[PDB]
Amino acid sequence: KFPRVKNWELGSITYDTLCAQSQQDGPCTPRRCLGSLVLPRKPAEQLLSQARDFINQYYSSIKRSGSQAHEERLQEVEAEVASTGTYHLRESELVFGAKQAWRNAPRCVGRIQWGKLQVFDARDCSSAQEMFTYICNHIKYATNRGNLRSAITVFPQRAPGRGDFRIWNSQLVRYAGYRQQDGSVRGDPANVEITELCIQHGWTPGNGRFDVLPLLLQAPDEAPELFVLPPELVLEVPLEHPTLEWFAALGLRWYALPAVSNMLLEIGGLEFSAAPFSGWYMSTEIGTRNLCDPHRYNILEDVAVCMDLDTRTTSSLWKDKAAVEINLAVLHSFQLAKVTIVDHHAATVSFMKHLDNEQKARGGCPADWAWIVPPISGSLTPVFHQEMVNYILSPAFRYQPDPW
Amino acid sequence: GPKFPRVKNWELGSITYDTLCAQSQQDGPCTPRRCLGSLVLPRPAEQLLSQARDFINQYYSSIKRSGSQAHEERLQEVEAEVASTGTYHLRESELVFGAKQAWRNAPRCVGRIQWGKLQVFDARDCSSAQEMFTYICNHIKYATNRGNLRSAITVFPQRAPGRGDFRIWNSQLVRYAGYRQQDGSVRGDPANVEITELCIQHGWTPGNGRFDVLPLLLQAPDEAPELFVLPPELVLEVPLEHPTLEWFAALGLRWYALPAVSNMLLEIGGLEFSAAPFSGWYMSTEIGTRNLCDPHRYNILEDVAVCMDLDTRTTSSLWKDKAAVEINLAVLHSFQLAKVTIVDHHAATVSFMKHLDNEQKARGGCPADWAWIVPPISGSLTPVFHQEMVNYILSPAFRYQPDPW
Ligand code: HEM
Ligand code: HEM
Ligand SMILES: Cc1cc(N)nc(CCc2cncc([C@@H](CN)Cc3cc(C)cc(N)n3)c2)c1
Ligand SMILES: Cc1cc(N)nc(CCc2cncc([C@@H](CN)Cc3cc(C)cc(N)n3)c2)c1
Ligand SMILES: C[C@H](O)[C@H](O)[C@H]1CNc2nc(N)[nH]c(=O)c2N1
Ligand SMILES: C[C@H](O)[C@H](O)[C@H]1CNc2nc(N)[nH]c(=O)c2N1
Ligand SMILES: [Zn+2]
Repeated sequence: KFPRVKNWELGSITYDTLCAQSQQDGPCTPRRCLGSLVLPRKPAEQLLSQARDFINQYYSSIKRSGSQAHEERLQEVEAEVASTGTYHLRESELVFGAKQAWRNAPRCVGRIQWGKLQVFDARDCSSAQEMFTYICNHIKYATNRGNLRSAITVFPQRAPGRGDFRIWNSQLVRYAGYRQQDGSVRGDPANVEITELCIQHGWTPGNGRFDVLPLLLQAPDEAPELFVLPPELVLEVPLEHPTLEWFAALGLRWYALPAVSNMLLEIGGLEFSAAPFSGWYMSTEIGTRNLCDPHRYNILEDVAVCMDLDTRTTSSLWKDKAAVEINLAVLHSFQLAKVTIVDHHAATVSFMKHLDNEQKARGGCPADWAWIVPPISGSLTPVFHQEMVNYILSPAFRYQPDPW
Repeated sequence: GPKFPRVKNWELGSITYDTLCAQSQQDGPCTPRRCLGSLVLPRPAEQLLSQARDFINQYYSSIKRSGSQAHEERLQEVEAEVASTGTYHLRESELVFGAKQAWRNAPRCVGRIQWGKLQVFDARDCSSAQEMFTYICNHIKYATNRGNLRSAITVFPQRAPGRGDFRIWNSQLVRYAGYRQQDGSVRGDPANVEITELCIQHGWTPGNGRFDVLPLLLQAPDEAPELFVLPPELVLEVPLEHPTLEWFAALGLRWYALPAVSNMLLEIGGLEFSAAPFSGWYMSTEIGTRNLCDPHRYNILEDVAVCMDLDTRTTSSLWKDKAAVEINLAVLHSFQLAKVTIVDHHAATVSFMKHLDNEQKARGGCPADWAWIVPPISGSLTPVFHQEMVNYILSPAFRYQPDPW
């Protein structure tokens, strides 16, 4: 049965027929739904059918479905897998696969942009030093002085014989988190472990709240190497508020570039264990999650006290009021610094447009409602009222085990 | 590790495993192929006996008499009743247990810390629409308790072979009329357009205000539904004002005190109670965010933002967020002033986290629908946003049922 998908605000219904193209199981079963879980719990013919399916997707996308080029490409893949157990993508196929992985990413609210992705082929990378150069170019390109551009850099794929290329950091730009044996964390508590790893591999730590981490880059079967990002590469935006002057005094800042660097890109059965990608932020990621999460910088209380709100009682809605102001400060500060950012209303509106384009284009769109609805003001955005079907299509971005 | 769903709280870093899902006898809408967790409504003979046996086992476990002579006698008494009549009947204490358990089992209810404190009115002797009305009036008076709200359910006779059902036609005991206007817009609550027009068709003289309390359409078996007007002093409402924005009172907004769901089917041991209205107290975001701010409900966000002089021409001013917060504060403040029970979403979710811990120990899990439990504003400011949840159907249960018309 294809799911009927209703928008409860508008009363419109669609049917998702794209989900029939899914070949991998998600975590749910008829007995229990595990849709709110963040992470999953856990042969040549199998590779060949994913390869062929991907090759088919590619030629169908260039309208050449059945051309001489198509049949001879399938024959190449076949021959290469039969001989070697693996195969290699053409650059054009890689580009198409990377865009498709993004298009297919159920957790991404920014998929309206899926077609505009700069793909850097870094599969000719042979050392951690080279990965660093490619990463530097990526940041430079993606950052573009604040006029951010979506980009992905694709490092060599996994091979049966060897260790993976990996970037140990979960993002290219992350702030350190220094633990104190009196429990507390200075900086970003989300990055305590990668901070410790960096120090342990010989990084000299700072002691600030916003110390940019170096990269730990690992070439196959080698100790990772440490590479400090040149300060000039890392665009940061100090946070101010358009009307509250004390807000500046908070000393808050955030980096411009959200660049995920720990996910696996799977295309046609091939796996790219290092393929960092970046777009631009949606303000709530910074304002709400990174700054207000209790296990992140956790600044709600501080902002609320400065706003002189009654903090002694939840029913004064001090948290909500402070959150709004902090999100406002992020938007304003990014706008002032001329750095691309999207607010959650604009982003979700674009996502609804994306759902509509995809319905027409493919008969569905995999979407993870818990991730698409923003972390504040949920029902004030259109996506809250929109039913969504979540499923895994390939090419995909997948989580993978931490390399240590 | 353990062969059950692993459930993580990402704020605290703690893990639990849900073993309760093993008790689920009924498939939800998801498959390994695709998750439908976000859909609002996804699509007997020996069957009854098997559900009845299971329910009787639950009752006897809960009174710690499982395996006992009284337990085996009850089982036999149910089999005999079914064998000769096709149906059976619940003892009063079984109904009370079953109603509380249906609440406890309700995955979309964030208010379940209260599940043990539910007043069960047994209205299974009801035999006319007039009497349903008296019972409902009684329920409302009891539950409202002049603003000190008390959870209650009234259970009308179960569905029975051949004979028609008891149905309350209204989706809640208190609802505001929604009047379709000439221009196509709605005065009042757009949610209630259909029930409003049915009330008119069945002889109600409509008002034309934004907050007209609807009459009840009560259906006794095999009879046309009958119309009953709630005496006004029975329906407690709260005019809305804001603690600092003095003009907010001038908007003339109000909401009623008692959220009383009246169109769900209570299913206990295979028996089906098609009329079993239940009521708690509000969580403030239900009023302030959903009922007042949903674009397809009262849709007041823009009016309020304009009074607050916000910049409504750009999303990036966050005018919607600022106005929603102030509306939610007005709801909390106004109910507080009026001394009508209400719980804010921070307090509700904190208590639901406690509920989860309790149920982890009591039963090894708790079915929870994340999308419904996480409040509609400020979601990640609440502890439930960071809590993974496993959603599954247990019985006894409250279930949606089709409209009687
Ligand atoms: C262009 C601007 C973009 C915006 C505004 C955006 C928005 C978002 C947001 C808000 C999330 C949730 C992030 C979180 O909660 O931590 C996300 C997740 C994601 N997006 Fe994007 N996106 C953008 C570009 C991209 C690009 C270029 C890719 C890859 C090519 C991508 C793939 C993903 C993936 C794979 C996830 C899930 C990450 C995870 O599971 O941790 N997005 N997106
Ligand atoms: C005691 C105070 C209570 C609070 C604060 C509360 C809270 C809530 C909230 C916020 C919802 C979501 C409603 C929506 O989005 O429309 C809900 C749903 C629900 N609650 Fe409660 N609850 C309470 C008492 C009760 C009682 C007494 C029962 C039944 C005995 C109940 C059973 C339900 C059910 C079945 C739903 C799902 C309704 C649906 O799907 O439409 N709860 N609860
Ligand atoms: C490309 C892009 C654009 C944009 N606007 N935002 C992003 C952010 C992606 C992201 C960054 N850190 C963390 C996450 C988290 C959950 N918030 C997902 C996650 C979970 C776990 C267990 C590990 C991990 N590395 N990542 C996601 C990426
Ligand atoms: C007992 C109780 C306490 C409390 N605080 N709140 C409630 C509210 C219940 C409720 C009130 N209106 C509407 C709903 C809607 C979805 N928001 C659920 C729903 C959807 C549909 C399609 C049908 C139906 N009967 N019910 C649920 C009930
Ligand atoms: C437990 C829950 O799934 C988890 O907190 C999710 C909820 N929704 C999210 N949505 C986004 N965009 N990012 C997140 O990290 C999360 N976290
Ligand atoms: C599409 C989506 O399931 C729908 O809008 C849900 C989301 N979460 C909800 N949560 C609650 N508590 N109540 C609701 O009516 C809804 N609506
Ligand atoms: Zn699911």
